[PDB]
Amino acid sequence: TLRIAWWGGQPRHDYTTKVIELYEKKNPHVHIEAEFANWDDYWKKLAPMSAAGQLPDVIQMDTAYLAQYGKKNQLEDLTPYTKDGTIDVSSIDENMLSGGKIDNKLYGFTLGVNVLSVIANEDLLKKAGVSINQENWTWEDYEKLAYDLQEKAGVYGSNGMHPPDIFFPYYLRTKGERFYKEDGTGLAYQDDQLFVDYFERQLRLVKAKTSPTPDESAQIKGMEDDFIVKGKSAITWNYSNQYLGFARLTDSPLSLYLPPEQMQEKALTLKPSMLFSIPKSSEHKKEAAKFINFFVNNEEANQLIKGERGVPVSDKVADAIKPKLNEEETNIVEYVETASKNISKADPPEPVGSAEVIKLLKDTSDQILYQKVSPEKAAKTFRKKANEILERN
Ligand SMILES: C[C@@H]1O[C@@H](O)[C@H](O[C@H]2OC(C(=O)O)=C[C@H](O)[C@H]2O)[C@H](O)[C@H]1O[C@@H]1O[C@H](CO)[C@H](O)[C@H](O)[C@H]1O
Repeated sequence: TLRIAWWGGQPRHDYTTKVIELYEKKNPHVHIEAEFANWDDYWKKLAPMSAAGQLPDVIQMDTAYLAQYGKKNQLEDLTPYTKDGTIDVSSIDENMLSGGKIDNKLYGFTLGVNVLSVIANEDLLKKAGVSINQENWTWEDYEKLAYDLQEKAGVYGSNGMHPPDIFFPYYLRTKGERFYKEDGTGLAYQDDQLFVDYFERQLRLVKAKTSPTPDESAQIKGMEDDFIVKGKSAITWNYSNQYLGFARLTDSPLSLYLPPEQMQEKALTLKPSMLFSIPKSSEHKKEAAKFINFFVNNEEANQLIKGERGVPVSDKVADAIKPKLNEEETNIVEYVETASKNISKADPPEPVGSAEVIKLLKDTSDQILYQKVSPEKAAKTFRKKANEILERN
């Protein structure tokens, strides 16, 4: 019994089932049991599963949790499988796979590459009479756009920039700063005004009713109820590949735009979108590795995936599936190519303590948006606690 688990929304679950069925057709001795959840529920269910020694054989993994699992003896080093050809890396440049490495070991195999984007509903932009001039626009331009969208189109100008552990670090990079120290022992940025400026802007957007309160965001059941899909927001902040799921769930014309203020500091990164990992507890490690190889290198399988989990890490596969892509699937490839004319290498995997820092920043953001703590005070409390968490590693 080969257990395979991932996070995502309905569009991802639909074709992943077909990829699994295709693997079983080609390998009829294999019976796969699939397990899936949305992002939040996925990590919540995975943690006590790992404590019980019951992780699935193939785990969809994120860089933000790679060290949390890999430095706590949960994950198998995949390097033997790349060395003996079980997972073929001949068409994968090793620089893409390094997003799954912790020090010397390969704890996750990168499945794709993506780039942060501002995704917009073109019909709602037109309703408000507004446009995005993506090459050069500023955070101030974005805030004005969000007010224009609420005042003139009656919709949000932000989906919430959720979660803060993605978009506050993006803001830091637009200002030439960094969230984590390279050694992982504390926060890199030293000027609390950066935190204050970011969360003051979030508070203004919420108070102007152009961005959701935490209680509204918590109501979102699954991807079909996300703001961009229901038309409650004209704007959503997501990775390039996530455009595809949205485009399959709404008829509205959606576009990918470069986020504000990426130009000067090359704030965007070519990020490992997600990974597959194998737990040390697995009784089917070789079969799990063979499934990973199939997922990344099989062209037929990738004609079902169509970049929904990121641009394929195999250049051979990524170019071979381009003729199969339709307009919306091609829009993502075009966006990544455009962003890549001014982009940075991804930062290494997040340090141990990332999982606790993520929740700390979400909790702190909630308190700011409910006006229970000022951004000035929260900057200080966040730094103190984040550094207490990180100094353990
Ligand atoms: C922007 C959010 O970043 C991460 O919290 C997480 O991204 C991971 O998943 C995916 C993916 O599922 O394709 C790509 C990234 O490379 C991963 O690190 C979230 O999934 C991601 O976006 C969330 O998307 C949902 C979509 O319904 C909501 O819009 C939610 O508010 C976003 O946080």
